[PDB]
Amino acid sequence: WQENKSWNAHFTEHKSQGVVVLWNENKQQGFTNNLKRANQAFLPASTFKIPNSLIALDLGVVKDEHQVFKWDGQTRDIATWNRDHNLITAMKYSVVPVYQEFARQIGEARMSKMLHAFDYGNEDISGNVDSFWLDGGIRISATEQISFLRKLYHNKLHVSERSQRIVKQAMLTEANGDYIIRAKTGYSTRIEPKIGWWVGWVELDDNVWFFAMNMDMPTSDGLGLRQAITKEVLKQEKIIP
Amino acid sequence: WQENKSWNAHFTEHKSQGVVVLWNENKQQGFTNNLKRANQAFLPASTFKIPNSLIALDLGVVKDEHQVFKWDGQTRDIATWNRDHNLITAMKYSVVPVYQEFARQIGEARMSKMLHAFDYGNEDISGNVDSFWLDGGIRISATEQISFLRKLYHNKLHVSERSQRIVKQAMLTEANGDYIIRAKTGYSTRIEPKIGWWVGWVELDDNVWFFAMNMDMPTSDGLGLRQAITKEVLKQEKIIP
Ligand SMILES: *C(=O)N1C[C@H](NOS(=O)(=O)O)CC[C@H]1C(=O)NO[C@H]1CCNC1
Ligand SMILES: *C(=O)N1C[C@H](NOS(=O)(=O)O)CC[C@H]1C(=O)NO[C@H]1CCNC1
Ligand SMILES: [Cl-]
Ligand SMILES: [Co+2]
Ligand SMILES: [Co+2]
Ligand SMILES: [Co+2]
Ligand SMILES: [Co+2]
Ligand SMILES: [Co+2]
Repeated sequence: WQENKSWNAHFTEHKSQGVVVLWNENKQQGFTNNLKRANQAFLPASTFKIPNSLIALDLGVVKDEHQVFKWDGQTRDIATWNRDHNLITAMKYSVVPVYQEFARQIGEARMSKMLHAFDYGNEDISGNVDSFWLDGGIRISATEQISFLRKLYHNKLHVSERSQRIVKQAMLTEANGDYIIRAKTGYSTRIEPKIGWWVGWVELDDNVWFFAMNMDMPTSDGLGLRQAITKEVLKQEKIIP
Repeated sequence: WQENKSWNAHFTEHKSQGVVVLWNENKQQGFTNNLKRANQAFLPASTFKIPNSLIALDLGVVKDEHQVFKWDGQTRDIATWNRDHNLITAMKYSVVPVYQEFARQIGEARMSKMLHAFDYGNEDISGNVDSFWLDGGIRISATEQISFLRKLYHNKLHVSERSQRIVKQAMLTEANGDYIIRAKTGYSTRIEPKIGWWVGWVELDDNVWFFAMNMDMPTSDGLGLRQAITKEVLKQEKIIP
């Protein structure tokens, strides 16, 4: 992991603090504005929807990306959560209660064994079965998210090829004639420090660039900056126009 | 299929003639500006890359979307063809010689069986094994394109589920927070009348709209009108913003 402090310009500019980590798959070389924070492990929060999805599909808790998970009737503070969802929309709107129920169905023994198979962060599921990635013992760094995502990208995780392809579909965030981004956002707020994440990758015609970023996120006002700052860095490195 | 001739203004203002066909999946209802032309069958040209891809994957002629098809060294008139490709970039840049190599390896017997299984247009593969879809006997209408694409969407074609998912990934054209388009363009130029195609679908949170369009295309300077006219229709119908 090579250090490039000049990306801090983009954080300073927006009165923010964080790290971006990039990984050039073809050259097998990684870059970050801050080596220490790149390796600092945090609660994954909604970024956990990646592994949680893989596990739920592999075990048949989720049958496919069209199966409907009916709203439980409880109205919650994000409006999009109060309605029926499938896997695609549950990821898009980051619908926690839908993933809490997958987690209960998975159960702590299958969950722990899967997270060891995935080498996922510290591999510790201490806490409630349905919230450990929000306020429990699990921790992962920006560099460990990249390691994990690379395996997903190559269908190398110990779940079916099919589960992996479905999750990569459900990760689709943006695409045009220049690139494809598959990614997941997250916002850790239950346990200090409040931080925002975006992890995933950019597919080009002849390379892929993995990314993982996190940043201080005192309130939800600055969440747009997860993507905006990442993209500023991608632009600076000529990955996207 | 209900006729909506008001879409004609979008062809007219572009000095063009053609058909857009739309199918609302939830409601099981179709719409077109021109019922006759909707049903008129033409050579599929490069839109044939959809079934051809499925067949190549299902038979193992293509191992996966990463397999590299090396440039054969012959300089062709579309510059993006004169380089190595994989399935994703062969579709994106519509690299005919790569697909002609597939057709040759598939062979006429399996090709014909497959197209019968797909109910692909007139199911007639008469002509050269390596170009029947460009100057042979196969013909398919816009509405037949929709029928085929609905199967692919639901994984109901007689090829593996894996093949269908890989082809739907390769069709990815555009994605954002409003919609995902999976589609394939074509331009039939070898046999009159010269026509351009765009076929695929738009995925929304809660519905999918299939589309197939073709239009007269005397020269390559009107090619961007395939997408432009289609999108003006989609926007008039409030399917996309
Ligand atoms: C994930 O980290 N979640 C769920 C939502 N994810 O959105 S995000 O991917 O854009 O970051 C929102 C943040 C976080 C979460 O759980 N927030 O808490 C909920 C509980 C009530 N307030 C919202
Ligand atoms: C498909 O119909 N093809 C291949 C290319 N497709 O691009 S497009 O999908 O945007 O329509 C180009 C058009 C067409 C084709 O075969 N054209 O002819 C070839 C031979 C010489 N000119 C290129
Ligand atoms: Cl996809
Ligand atoms: Co900047
Ligand atoms: Co371990
Ligand atoms: Co340990
Ligand atoms: Co352990
Ligand atoms: Co289905």
